[PDB]
Amino acid sequence: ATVLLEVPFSARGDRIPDAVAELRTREPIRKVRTITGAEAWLVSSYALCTQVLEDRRFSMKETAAAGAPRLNALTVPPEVVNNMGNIADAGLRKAVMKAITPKAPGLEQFLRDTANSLLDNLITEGAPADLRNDFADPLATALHCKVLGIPQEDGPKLFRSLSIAFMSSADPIPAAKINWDRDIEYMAGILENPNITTGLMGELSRLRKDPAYSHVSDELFATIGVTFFGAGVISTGSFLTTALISLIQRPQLRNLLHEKPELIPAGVEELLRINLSFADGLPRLATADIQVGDVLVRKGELVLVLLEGANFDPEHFPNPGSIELDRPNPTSHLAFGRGQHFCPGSALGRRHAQIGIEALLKKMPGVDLAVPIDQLVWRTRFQRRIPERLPVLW
Ligand code: HEM
Ligand SMILES: O=C1CN(CCCn2ccnc2)CCN1Cc1ccc(Cl)cc1
Repeated sequence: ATVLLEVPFSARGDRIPDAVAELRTREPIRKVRTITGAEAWLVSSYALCTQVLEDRRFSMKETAAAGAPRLNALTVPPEVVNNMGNIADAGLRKAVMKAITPKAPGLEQFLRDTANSLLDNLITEGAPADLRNDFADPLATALHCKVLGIPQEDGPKLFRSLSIAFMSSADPIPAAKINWDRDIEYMAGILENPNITTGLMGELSRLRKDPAYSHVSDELFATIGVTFFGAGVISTGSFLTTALISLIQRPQLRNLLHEKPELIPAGVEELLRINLSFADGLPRLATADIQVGDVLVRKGELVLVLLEGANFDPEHFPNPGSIELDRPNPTSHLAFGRGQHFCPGSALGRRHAQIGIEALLKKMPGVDLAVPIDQLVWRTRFQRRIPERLPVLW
């Protein structure tokens, strides 16, 4: 006898388990057990993943309901699971979305200058360099301090909450509440701080005092700061880290992108498609009985949308494990989700990665791992797959 198949399958972000393609072929919606002991439906084909993400009867916010089967423990107050919904309801969606585009004057120049300064410091110090802790993550943190309008010197302390905040735990995490409450207090002070006039926090600070927003709660304004910082920093630093591994392991591609940097955007789109940064499927709770493939999902059941299941599906992306810069459907991957909850930071995340890669390849065209790939240490029970350190030479 064997137990019910457990998720997640592997915390390694450098290879996809052969198991995923076997599941997709045999049982593209299959029962699994999560780390909490709950049962869930794991969806692993492009067609069924799209179906789930485009049907709002598979609800994000209802995953926070008391008593529901859970992927993992909440790390925020349950209303924050409906974060973008709350933003929309407050009339703040357009403003938030405008503040987080990479098109603000000087932002791309700031990103480039920051990337180049980080790389120059690594070059001065000498190999080996850690491209996660001393490049990708500080570039993410600096970008988000700029986007938010908060001091660069406050980035590191906000960043250090994230190794706990984005845990994927069976049980509530006491440190997550301590850091959440602290980071909320910080953002509440930022809204009252007259020096903060630019970026997302500067714009929220002004809307807070405008009559059209007089009944929006101060808790929501502070929450938007904490959540956008954390979500953006963890996602962009983690994606860039694991994309650099995929690039370094493909010297022919590295050389092509170094020689023809106009191909970087197509390259980043393929790196997005093959990315294994999300450690778990995206959770949804059924609010009705819904047919998904051969399974009738019942009301109140948990469904997990496996992004790599979709993005490595050969029926949608032929030769899925190969980076091909001339696919006819290049942006049709699910790396930023799909439907109601499609990532509002998608443009910023593309630009962060494009600029970080462009700068790396110009400064370190010989970049290579400085340890055998199997020696990377993959963070466990976390919402992202990331190596603890990424040692390189050049
Ligand atoms: C390469 C970088 C990123 C990746 C791969 C990524 C991926 C995703 C995915 C897959 C979703 C959908 C989640 C779901 O449907 O359950 C999503 C939603 C979200 N992303 Fe990102 N993201 C990135 C960058 C960012 C940035 C830079 C921000 C903010 C500054 C951000 C903020 C959010 C928010 C707030 C949502 C929820 C949207 C809603 O619920 O309507 N992300 N992202
Ligand atoms: O606002 C969101 C959106 N998330 C979408 C999936 C993760 N993600 C992050 C970036 N791109 C995708 C889910 C959770 N929350 C609430 C939340 C955000 C940030 C913190 Cl620090 C605490 C809670």
